[PDB]
Amino acid sequence: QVLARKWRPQTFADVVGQEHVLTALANGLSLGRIHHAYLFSGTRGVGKTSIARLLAKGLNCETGITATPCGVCDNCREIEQGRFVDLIEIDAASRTKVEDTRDLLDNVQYAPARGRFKVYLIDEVHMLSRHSFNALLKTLEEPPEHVKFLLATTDPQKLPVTILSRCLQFHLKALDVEQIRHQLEHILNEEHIAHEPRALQLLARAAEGSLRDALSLTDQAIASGDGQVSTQAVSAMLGT
Ligand SMILES: [Zn+2]
Repeated sequence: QVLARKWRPQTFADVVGQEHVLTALANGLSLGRIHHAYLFSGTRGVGKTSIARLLAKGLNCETGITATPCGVCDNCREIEQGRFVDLIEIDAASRTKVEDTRDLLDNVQYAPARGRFKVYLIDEVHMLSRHSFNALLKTLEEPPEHVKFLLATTDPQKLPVTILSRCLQFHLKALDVEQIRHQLEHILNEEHIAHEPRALQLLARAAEGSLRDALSLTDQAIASGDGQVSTQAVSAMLGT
């Protein structure tokens, strides 16, 4: 049980920053105003896949479509561990799985098994092979009612305008140092873990906008200097 994992957002509410994206998805889920495809854009580390998964969670919670998924039903618990059957996770950026991808994209499992929606989460989507695009391109045109597409990319422009014009796009932003620092302090207090001021500042300046890496580092700092988050440990982990 490490901070990076233990502090994974369980609801839109737990997310730091991105006010506009959270409001649009929360309200959207709360209003039954749901689109066919969503496009999450931003630099690596802004939480693009983290927010898309919370969306899938909210979309499939057994209690119903909601912005505040219960987190205790099987869909929620499984979706949270990326072991859900209606949440097909794809990595277009890796050649290790190019085989199954192209397949799944035609093999659009048109009908959920246990969830009310079948969800495809495609990370680094602009990297899909000429093949996966075209089928994907074809589906966004004529979209199955119980199927949704959650796309993530660090490079929106590299996508055809035919996919761009068919997706509601969410522009995730990097956090300033204070938002990261404040969260870090709040986390360590809840955890009853000691921390020096400059130490958290070094950790936040270091994170470079990402709260996900802000946490890994803190963990890789709580590990170095044994016990607490002491300034020497931190600048020592930032090492040499
Ligand atoms: Zn649930």
